[PDB]
Amino acid sequence: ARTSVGLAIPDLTNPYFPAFASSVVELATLRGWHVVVDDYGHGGRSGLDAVEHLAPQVDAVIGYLGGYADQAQTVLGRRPLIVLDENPGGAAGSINFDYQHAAKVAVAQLMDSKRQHIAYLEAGSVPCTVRGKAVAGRLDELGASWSLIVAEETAEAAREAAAAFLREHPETDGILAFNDLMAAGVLKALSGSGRRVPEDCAVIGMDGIPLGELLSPQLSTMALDLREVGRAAVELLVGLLSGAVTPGSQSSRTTLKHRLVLRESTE
Amino acid sequence: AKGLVQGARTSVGLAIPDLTNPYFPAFASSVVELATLRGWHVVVDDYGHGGRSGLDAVEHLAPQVDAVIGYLGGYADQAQTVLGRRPLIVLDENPGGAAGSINFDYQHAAKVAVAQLMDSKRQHIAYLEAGSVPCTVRGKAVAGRLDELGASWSLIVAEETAEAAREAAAAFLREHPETDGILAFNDLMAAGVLKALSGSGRRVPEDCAVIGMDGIPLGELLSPQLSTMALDLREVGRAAVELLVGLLSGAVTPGSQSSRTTLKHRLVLRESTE
Ligand SMILES: OC[C@H]1O[C@@H](O[C@H]2[C@H](O)[C@@H](O)[C@@H](O)O[C@@H]2CO)[C@H](O)[C@@H](O)[C@H]1O
Ligand SMILES: OC[C@H]1O[C@@H](O[C@H]2[C@H](O)[C@@H](O)[C@@H](O)O[C@@H]2CO)[C@H](O)[C@@H](O)[C@H]1O
Repeated sequence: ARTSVGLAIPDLTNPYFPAFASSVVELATLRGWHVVVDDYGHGGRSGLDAVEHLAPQVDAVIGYLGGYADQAQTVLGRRPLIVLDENPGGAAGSINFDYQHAAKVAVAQLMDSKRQHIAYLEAGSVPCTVRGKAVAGRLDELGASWSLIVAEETAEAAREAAAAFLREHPETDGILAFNDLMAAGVLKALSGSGRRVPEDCAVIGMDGIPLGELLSPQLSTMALDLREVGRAAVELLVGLLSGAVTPGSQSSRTTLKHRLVLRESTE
Repeated sequence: AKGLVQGARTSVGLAIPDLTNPYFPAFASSVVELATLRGWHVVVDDYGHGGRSGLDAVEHLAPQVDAVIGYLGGYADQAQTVLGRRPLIVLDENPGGAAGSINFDYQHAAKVAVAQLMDSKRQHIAYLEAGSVPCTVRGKAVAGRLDELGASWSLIVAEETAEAAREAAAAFLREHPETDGILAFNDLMAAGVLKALSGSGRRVPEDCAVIGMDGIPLGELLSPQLSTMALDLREVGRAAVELLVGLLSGAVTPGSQSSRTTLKHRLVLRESTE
């Protein structure tokens, strides 16, 4: 019997997650391992439910658990859990992202284009997300005149919110979106409103999904090298299973950075 | 005791060949939605890695599932043999001995997509096939239909990616600047084509019309928005899950005519056509 790894993701509809999955599955498969994916964005299921479903079939789990790191590691006992993008707590391992760095770099690009009227579009129902608070922190630190927009995390939801906001605030000449999915919605709002990109208003996303290269204009984004993210998660898993890495230690907590990828949506 | 989750649950395996063609995540999500709402556990095996085949995915899934729904890359027959009486429902291929099958009417889709272009009086139509003469099923169906109409059309072939399709379209548009209509194998490849047309200063639809296939949500985000022969993925999922219910209940006999369902694409007109 070969090593089996559970992969838990909150949906397949946000294109980040299938790209994340594909990367992890690619590298795990080349180690000769099996991977089973549980998409839990359905029927009110949670990150904890995903882990409970997978544990009897797997020797380990990697996933976005939506807060349930502690309880999930407990369900797993001595099988390692590697959580992404959350407080690791009692999890055996962790992969996080330097949002402060990302916030800094992304704002810088808009500042370099002397953008006077900036909006940040947040995923939600004041900023609520980790990346949200970083961007807001950096914008307030610089003294930029900026506004917060909030929308559910879909393209359509982001378009509608942006479209409305542009009517109330037509001067807006720079927009940072929570992610590339929402960013695609923003672009459409600008398109529909008759504004050119980047001339009348620039747009920067976050994630670096392939979708960005197919949009018109192609989308500038704070990208994550998904080969690096997967590699980080699999090697960390190797260490934890070999015992090279002690569960819960410093050496089991990794942080990765976004790289700015400039495309057509900025000048 | 009484607080617990009750009923030992049915377990379904979903085999997909990759997660990189946006069609499959959309397909998978739909199936996981419906299955989950029946109280089923689902596991997805993306087998587009390590040289693995659809048969490998079924071998992996079998011991931990009661049934498989999947795109199997031609291993339908061998996979059902592995599964024994555990039902396999295959999509878009010759099901062989598979317990159930869902396929699509590519002739109807060909006729509707082509009608659209004829109605806009496009004079120089190209079809972009996924590949390395038309080799795919829908590919043959479209050729058949255009040959039948006496239209003067060209064939383009590329690997099934956006970039490969872009690369191939651009090369073709140079030797064939007259090109005013393009049918793409699917929406992913179409997105490459839009890029090539844009990069060649050709307006869409005005100078060239583009129609894809699949109806992935991406079409609504491209500029121009992509007209396509669309599948309702709700309906495709519903047909798969319902068929499985019939097979597991015994209401549907494995291999019977009633275990083979044919679905149809619907034309969705967006920006990319006149
Ligand atoms: O890690 C990159 C992805 O983050 C996802 O959002 C996370 C969020 O950052 C985290 O704080 C927690 O709330 O889980 C979320 C996933 O449900 C984005 O959805 C995705 O687009 C990536 O940016
Ligand atoms: O079912 C629609 C999807 O088909 C996928 O291609 C299929 C192909 O049609 C089928 O004949 C067989 O060869 O398997 C292929 C997938 O492994 C497309 O890739 C996808 O975009 C949909 O159109």
